[PDB]
Amino acid sequence: DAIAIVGMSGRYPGARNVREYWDNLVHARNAIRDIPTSRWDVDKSMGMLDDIEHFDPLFFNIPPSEAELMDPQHRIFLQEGYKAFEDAGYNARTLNEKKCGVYLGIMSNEYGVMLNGNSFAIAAARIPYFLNLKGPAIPIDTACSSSLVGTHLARQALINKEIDMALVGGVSLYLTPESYMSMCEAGMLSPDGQCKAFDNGANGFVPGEGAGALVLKRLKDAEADRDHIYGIIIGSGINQDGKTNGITAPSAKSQMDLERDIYETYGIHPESISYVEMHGTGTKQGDPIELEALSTVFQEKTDKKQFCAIGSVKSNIGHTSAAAGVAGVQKVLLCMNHKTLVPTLNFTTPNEHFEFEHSPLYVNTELKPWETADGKPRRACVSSFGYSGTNAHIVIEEYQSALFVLSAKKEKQLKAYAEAMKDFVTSNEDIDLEDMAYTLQTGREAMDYRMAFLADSREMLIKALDDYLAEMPNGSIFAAHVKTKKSEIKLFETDHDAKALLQTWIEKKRLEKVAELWVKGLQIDWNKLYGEYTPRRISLPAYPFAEEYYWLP
Amino acid sequence: DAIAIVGMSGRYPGARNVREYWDNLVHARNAIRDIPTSRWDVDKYYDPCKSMGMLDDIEHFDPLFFNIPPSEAELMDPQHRIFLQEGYKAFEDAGYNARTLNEKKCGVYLGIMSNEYGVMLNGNSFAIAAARIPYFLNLKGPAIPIDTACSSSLVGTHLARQALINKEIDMALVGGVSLYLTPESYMSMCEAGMLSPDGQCKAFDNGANGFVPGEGAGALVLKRLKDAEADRDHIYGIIIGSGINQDGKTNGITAPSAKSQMDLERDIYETYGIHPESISYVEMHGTGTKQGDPIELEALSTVFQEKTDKKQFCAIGSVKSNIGHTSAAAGVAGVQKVLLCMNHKTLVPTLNFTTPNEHFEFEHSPLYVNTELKPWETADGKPRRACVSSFGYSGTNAHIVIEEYQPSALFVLSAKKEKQLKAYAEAMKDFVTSNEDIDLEDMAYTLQTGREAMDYRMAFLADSREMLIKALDDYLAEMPNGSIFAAHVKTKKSEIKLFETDHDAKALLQTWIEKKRLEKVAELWVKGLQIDWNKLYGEYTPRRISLPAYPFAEEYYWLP
Repeated sequence: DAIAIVGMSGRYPGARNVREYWDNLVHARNAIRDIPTSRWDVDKSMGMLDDIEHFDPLFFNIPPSEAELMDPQHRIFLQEGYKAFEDAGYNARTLNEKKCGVYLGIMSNEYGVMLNGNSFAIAAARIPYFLNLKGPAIPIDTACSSSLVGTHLARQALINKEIDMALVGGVSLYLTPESYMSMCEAGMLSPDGQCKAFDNGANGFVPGEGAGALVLKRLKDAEADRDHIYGIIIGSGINQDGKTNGITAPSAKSQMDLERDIYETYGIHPESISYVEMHGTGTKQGDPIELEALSTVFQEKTDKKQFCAIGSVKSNIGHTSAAAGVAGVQKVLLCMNHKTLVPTLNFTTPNEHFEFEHSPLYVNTELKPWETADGKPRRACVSSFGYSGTNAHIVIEEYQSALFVLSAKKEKQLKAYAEAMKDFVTSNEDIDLEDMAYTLQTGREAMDYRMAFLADSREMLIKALDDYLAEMPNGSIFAAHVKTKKSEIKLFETDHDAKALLQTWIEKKRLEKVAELWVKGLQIDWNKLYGEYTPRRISLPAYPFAEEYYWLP
Repeated sequence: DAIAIVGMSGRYPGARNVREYWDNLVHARNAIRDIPTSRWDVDKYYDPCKSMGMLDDIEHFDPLFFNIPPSEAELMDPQHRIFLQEGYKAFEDAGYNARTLNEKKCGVYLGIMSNEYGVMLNGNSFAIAAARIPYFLNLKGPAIPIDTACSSSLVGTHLARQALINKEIDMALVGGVSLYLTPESYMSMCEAGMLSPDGQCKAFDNGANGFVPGEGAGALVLKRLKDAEADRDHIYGIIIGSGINQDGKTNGITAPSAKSQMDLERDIYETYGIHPESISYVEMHGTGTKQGDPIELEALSTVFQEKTDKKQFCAIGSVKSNIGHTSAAAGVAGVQKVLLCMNHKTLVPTLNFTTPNEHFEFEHSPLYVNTELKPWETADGKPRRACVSSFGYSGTNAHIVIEEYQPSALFVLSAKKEKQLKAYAEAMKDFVTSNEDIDLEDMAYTLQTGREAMDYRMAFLADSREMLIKALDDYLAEMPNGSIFAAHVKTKKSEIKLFETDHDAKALLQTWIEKKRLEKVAELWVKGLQIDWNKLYGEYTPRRISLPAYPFAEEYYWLP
């Protein structure tokens, strides 16, 4: 049937994460910059990631020596990948031995070249190795479409019950000038440094850097396991251009067959589709072909006009390549979650080679509410098309006193988390405090350095985090390093009347005591904290990895 | 349901093709050589592997055939170029040509794990490697390159299986390709303690050192069994079950996991109702590796033992003993071995085996090493079955189960250049020479309907293997006074316009065709006339068969 997306993480130009991403999208920010010479001398535009050299090897039991040898593409994805699980509320313990498939979009070995265990195959495998997953682990280079092709394959394997969970994602970095030479020599890029999407000034695209992940499961299982659900995937498909005028030329016929075959197969009526995140690289001849192809397929089922919005996040962040599909799928899910459409940039004059007026589609350039008729759930398409000629298209449909614990592998980070949660609670005025504390309990691995506290208000919660921060609270915050406190807890770990006493406090909602013990290292069955009403797992910020610098040895 | 394999092509160390492969396998030949310095100076780096299973002439390509500018060919990874060739030929093996293939939902799944050649340079993505063939023949299935390292070609096989079953594609081309062009690659593997100092994959042996690198390129055409019987293709075997998974956390990323192997193998049989007793051979991963071998063995053995007390009934073997570790191409070379054994009802030796691995006791096992050329016997009327295993150093494993499948003429040839047409003729001669029992109708039917009619043609009649061979000889020596027809199509447009346009002429041809006047049809065909070969057959139509495929120009391309 359908495929629930139950977790996400992302890192794009000018977004450290999915949140910042969505803030930027709403404020129609353009993240393209000039290429500094820290990267390379231009003696010129790129959507860039900051601090690409940064990694927390120790967290992943990697020797810092080996980290210099790792493609940063591997390292960054390893991080976002991990965090995506944490977003969904999953941790290593829960993930151990899962039939979780990993499908990793990736199309460059630049860093391995500059070297004068870096296979794609290994890149994919890092995460299963780390968290002991058992689904297949596969890297997809279909160039531009890589992350959406992986999404399709993940969809198929879930449906066909070969796996029970999937992690899909993509990652692209542009580390060497050689890569741009390749693309400039082949007349692909814009001299303006812009993906002028749908515009009649469409020059070419501007390279983007990126890394993104999605956790996927079968919708049945997701509702059952009470995960939170960003959206669902109701149809996907892939195919080829075939013989086109040059290997990297697109094929309108392939786009139409693809799009048509999908809707037909999955009983989707183009009228139901209100937005479409286009491939839309801002490319001279590409743009109008994509447009016409889609428009036409829509027109085969419906006379209705100007009802489907269109947009491309490449206008915002450039061409994020292997990561393109996943960044687009994320855009859409976020628009859905906020019932809000947002601007596609760089559009003044419609492409001359397509007349919009009589089209089912319209460019949407305004921040506005995403309205739906009836009680009919929103639906949108994401497209991605490779310069190799392998295309992918999917259709998403919208879905429909507490005890706060944190931990980390090092004290420095535990603070950083704390700072993360504070900024998160600060910025989210309406948080369900039970939900949050439930997530921190059951949806995060209990690491060696801990802290905990009680609160029954957003206010009291924040002033707990503040207190912890410069450590000056009235007094009601517990904090321990687990390895110094083994003997303060052996009792509860072994004596059967002690075990029974704890289960009495837990059972008697005596949280100050439970919090004491938990920080010291005691394993707490968090379920005994809840009788009739159990809360829900939610999206919270994920592990704030050490920002340690690794590059060539 | 099941998945028919309907075409194959292959190029491995000491086999220019699938036929040579099978000759070697039967004569238990070892193709490992010392690495000459045409490749690279082993002496310059050697210190305590100087062995490699190699392909010859890796620099050779026929760009013009694929409408590629010879300039661009120097820029192509030879891995791309070789696969592009074997890939094409695999289609031709099955009896398919461009015309027939145009616009097919045909998926391509290409195993590939190295960009060595792109590194020495300074349109060489994996993504493009895969895409070459769909671009060339206008296929519309997705085109996807798989790097799961060792297991790449078998993983692609699984994904192709799934897409066919799920009716997302109607045909699939799976394959793999590995070359070892630089010493840097061996340094990587030697430094990580992977290779044998002996230059051998001593498979299952207690002297198991490590593996020896292999080079290779292989393809399989796959379709849904229903469609294959319907379209009357020839069928090497069928795939009745496949699966993939991960090691997970093992002692080091590249260590294997017996638990993953067992779950994989067990889950497959369980899902597809396969009883280990039914399995008479298993082409193992069997890289000849110190700790890998016994784990693989135990894992399989155990799973077999969970369903059956029976003993010494399953043969095992690894073609890496014969040809080395062909890497991305490993799975496809193994699948091909098996299909050939099936076709000949013949098992063959796995090499380099004197003493069983100490860490596994065979005696009480369902399995046995088979070292002898012998008949592959089956009980009842029960079709043979075998497994192929492949396990990546990345940790993504794949395992499939194949089951055996139980079911005056006018000879035309053409090519894009005269030189090659002759080569083709030499190929067919050697093929007919070597196959005493060929059905001559089948063959001529295949040449008619299963090969694209290219610009340089020749044709002739024959009703005997003898007369057929003499024809080819005559054509080759240039002598018949004769029988044979032969034309370059572009010089002969006006000799045929008549039959192309006048409706009573068209009708006259259809009178000769219809009246089995073959000398006349052959005349016209060589000159360029399009002949509806079906009108040649009334009640009884012949079958397409495996014949040799296009003998590509052997033109040399390397760094510019």
